[PDB]
Amino acid sequence: TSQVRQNYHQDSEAAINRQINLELYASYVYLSMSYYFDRDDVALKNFAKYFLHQSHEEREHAEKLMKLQNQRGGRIFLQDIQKPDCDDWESGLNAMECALHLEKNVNQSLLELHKLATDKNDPHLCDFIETHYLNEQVKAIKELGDHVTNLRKMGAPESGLAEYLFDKHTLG
Amino acid sequence: TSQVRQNYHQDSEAAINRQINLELYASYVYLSMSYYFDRDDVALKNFAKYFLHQSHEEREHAEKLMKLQNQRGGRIFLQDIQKPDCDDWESGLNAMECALHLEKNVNQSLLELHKLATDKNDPHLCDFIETHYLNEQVKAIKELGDHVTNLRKMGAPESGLAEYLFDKHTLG
Amino acid sequence: TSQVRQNYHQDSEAAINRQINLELYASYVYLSMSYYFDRDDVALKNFAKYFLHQSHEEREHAEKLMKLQNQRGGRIFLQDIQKPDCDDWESGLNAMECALHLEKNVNQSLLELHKLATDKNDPHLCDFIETHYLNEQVKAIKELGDHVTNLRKMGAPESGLAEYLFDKHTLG
Amino acid sequence: TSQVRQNYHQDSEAAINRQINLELYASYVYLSMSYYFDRDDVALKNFAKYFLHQSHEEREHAEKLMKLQNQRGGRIFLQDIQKPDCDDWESGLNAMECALHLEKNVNQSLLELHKLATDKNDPHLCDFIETHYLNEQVKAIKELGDHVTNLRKMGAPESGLAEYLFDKHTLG
Amino acid sequence: TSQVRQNYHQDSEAAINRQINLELYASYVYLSMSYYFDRDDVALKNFAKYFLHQSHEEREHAEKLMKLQNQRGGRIFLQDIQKPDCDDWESGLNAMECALHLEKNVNQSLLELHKLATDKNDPHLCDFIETHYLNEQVKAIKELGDHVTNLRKMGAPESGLAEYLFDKHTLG
Amino acid sequence: TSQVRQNYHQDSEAAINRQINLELYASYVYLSMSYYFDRDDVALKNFAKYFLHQSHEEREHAEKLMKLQNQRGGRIFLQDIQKPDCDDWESGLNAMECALHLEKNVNQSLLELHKLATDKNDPHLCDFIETHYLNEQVKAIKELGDHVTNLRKMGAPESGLAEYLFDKHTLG
Repeated sequence: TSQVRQNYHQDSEAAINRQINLELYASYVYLSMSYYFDRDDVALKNFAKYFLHQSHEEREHAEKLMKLQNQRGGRIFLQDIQKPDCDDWESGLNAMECALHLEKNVNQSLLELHKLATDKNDPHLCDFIETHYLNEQVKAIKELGDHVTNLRKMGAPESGLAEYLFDKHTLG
Repeated sequence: TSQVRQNYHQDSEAAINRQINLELYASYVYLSMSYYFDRDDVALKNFAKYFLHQSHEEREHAEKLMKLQNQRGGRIFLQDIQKPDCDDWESGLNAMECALHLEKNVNQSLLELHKLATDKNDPHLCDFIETHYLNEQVKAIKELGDHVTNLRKMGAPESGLAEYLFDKHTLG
Repeated sequence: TSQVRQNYHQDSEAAINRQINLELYASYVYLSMSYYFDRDDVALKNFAKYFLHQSHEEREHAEKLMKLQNQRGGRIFLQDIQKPDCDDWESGLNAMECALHLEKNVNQSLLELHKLATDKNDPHLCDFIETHYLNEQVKAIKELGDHVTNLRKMGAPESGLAEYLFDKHTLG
Repeated sequence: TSQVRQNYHQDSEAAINRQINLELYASYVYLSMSYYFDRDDVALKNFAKYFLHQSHEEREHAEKLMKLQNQRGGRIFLQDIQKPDCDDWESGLNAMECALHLEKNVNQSLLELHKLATDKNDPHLCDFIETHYLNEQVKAIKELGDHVTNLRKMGAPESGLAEYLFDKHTLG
Repeated sequence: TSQVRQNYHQDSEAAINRQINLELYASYVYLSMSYYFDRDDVALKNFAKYFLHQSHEEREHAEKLMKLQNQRGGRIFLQDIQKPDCDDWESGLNAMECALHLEKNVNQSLLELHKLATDKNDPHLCDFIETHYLNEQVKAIKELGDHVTNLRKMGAPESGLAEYLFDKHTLG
Repeated sequence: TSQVRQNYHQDSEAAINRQINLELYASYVYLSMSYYFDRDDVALKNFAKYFLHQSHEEREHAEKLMKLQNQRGGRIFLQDIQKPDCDDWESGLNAMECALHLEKNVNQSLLELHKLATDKNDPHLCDFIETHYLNEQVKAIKELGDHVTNLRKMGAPESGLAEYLFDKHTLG
């Protein structure tokens, strides 16, 4: 047992490992989206740039948790990264939609994490999730919801002209 | 079939995809290595920083291949990222050795790739592999072989004073 | 025979001359395309600038081979520059398409030039074509394919509003 | 018929096309002369630079006429660029003499163009040739006439020393 | 056997040591020539300065192969440096001529080395020679040929005036 | 016989030629030592840097003598540079010691040279050697003697930890 562990539960340590692997998967999803728009038969250079940033930040969110797990005395245990369920992301609107579906599932895992931290009376882990992740998620779900609303009103995905300008005017 | 595909064989398009999953695997490995030294019961901050840089650079190498795939008209087909075969990396010298075994296996995959490109008479992919990857790998195999030599001559891993100073004096 | 000629085959010298005229022909073609868009009934200024640039760059590639011919001790023999097959390039999407066909035709010549050097065992003329032309050719083809995909997806050439905005947002 | 054409004759539109192709020919000859002095058995770097600049300026003159054609409502119709009559330019003097022979033939075609616009009562095309070309030619013919005088008096082409110092002291 | 050696053949390690000893021999030749022109009865400071630089660059070429050998796991085995075949370099034209004859013999050794790396399926050793040495030689052979041509047409070595202006106007 | 030779004895001239080949030998020796530590199984980058600078300096003293020889009307006659007696330099202490034995051998030669000049009554050759070589040698002998004392007292060569720190703290 670690010398720095204090009021850090076995259930809290296991759940963070599972969350580490979740962030890492989310990064592998955004990277998969990012370079689909890089294709010659897609060619939307600001969609590809938008999703390449999101994948870099999921990388960091996973790196912050593996700092936390070491900070409290727990032990990191990694798992396979499952590939994204899709290889072809259809369009820019379908891509923004599935990302919105991806950030709500990570939110749920986080609200369930914060929830275990309360049952365990772990207020630091409580305030660590509150500070670095919770508000960051709602800001992301709102941002994606704004992008999805803009594309649908502009005529996406049936109107190819609409996705072109949104790549230039909103993501540019 | 793509409109920009020219002199780009199906066997070359399949091998790049596998190589993408190989580099991403290597990135996940360094991420596992980097944060093992972040643990409170290991605590070598410049080993942890060393392998976190390598993971970002393998991330970027895989990102450079997905660009090429789209450049030549190919189609990216991703796969699961298998976890590293180890959760505990023992010591600092056992970590530099396992990265030296890693880079020589990726080098092999790049030579076999540079072969197939010669056989399919694809001298661009040949010159792509030569320019961005082959010499980068030899520079990495040589740098890891330099550290393992220094660590062993200092008394690693049995002497805890050795990996401390090497952390400070070479990796710092 | 020149004093500096070493390991430079007669067939290699002839094919370099044939590659010089082919570069100058492509320069002429981009010169035709450019001022077609300068016409008062076409009036797409950025399409006319984008193709002016590509003409000078073919002018510069042709000069780089003329420098090479004098380096290895060869002799430059010039030939007529045939006029481009078309005097009217229809639209902006037709023009981009014709450029994609052109650049793939030059690449084929460059790949057939690399094979001849490989047979002749001319490893410098090999690494010359590898370094200065092959990667450049793949980068131009990909860019003309990105454009054709965008113009097509915006409704070109049937929608005049699409070519206008692509003149402004992408090429501007 | 164009919407901008006004007081622009069919005989003047055709004559500008024939002038475009003559400038472009004068560009191909200076390019031909340029890299003849790049040859290892010639090796006169300032001659090669001198004639390379002349090649670019002919290129730019033909551009300006292609601009003019589109400005007045005409239509550009390109022809083959016939190769230079010589592949070997003998000496630095013979290259200056033949360049002087070239500019007077182009001058003749320009006066003949000026002349045709007069009978057409096309005063804008008259002043265009006057302002951009006619005085440019006379300065070029005179400077070319100055170099042929100097080279002849120094002892060219029978004294190779003479062509070397001119290449270093005048052209440098 | 070394811990970093991988796909590095015995014959290629032996050929590099023979190459190293050849580059160090070229350095001694340029150093010999350099201070010949420093002699009070020759007194060409810029010829002395030109060949001293070439002497420092051959040294650095030898240094880079000694770095390559250690990078790949091979070992450096050194041999005697044989003195130049000449102590008196006659004149400025005879020095540029024999330097030209030296660089084509070093060139051949490089092409025979690239030749060996390909039979062994060593693409890294291939591109290492390609990138650092092959194109550097062809430029040097062409430059030296340019000096040999310029000296001959000026009247060297029979005209002592000619070697003096070259010393000033080209090498200075 | 030279026009600028005055009070320069044939026995002095022959000795300078022998001293030139002795310095170049010393530069070759430091060239061997320096890339020994560059090896992946030695890997002391500062030991390698220390001896590379010593090789360039011995290269330079040999150039100052070649300048001297031409000044006094002497004629440089070069000889084969013998290879160093050893290809492997064992350790970092063994390399410092062998450098101390070399320098004292070069010193002995210079003292025998200063002597011979006094007997031929050449005070300028005396003051030359006095100024540029004698005081330099004693300083290098003392510096090398300081490095050998430190390494011995720190436990070299048996303690690999010693050679590493002295590589960092003294040579770094």
